[PDB]
Amino acid sequence: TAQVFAEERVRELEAEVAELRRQQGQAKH
Repeated sequence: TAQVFAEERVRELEAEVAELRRQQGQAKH
């Protein structure tokens, strides 16, 4: 289904954004 590979997508996308918070410095409170 469309959301089957989205589930494969999101997990990667998460990594892409979560590494970006790092570059934002103290972006997690």
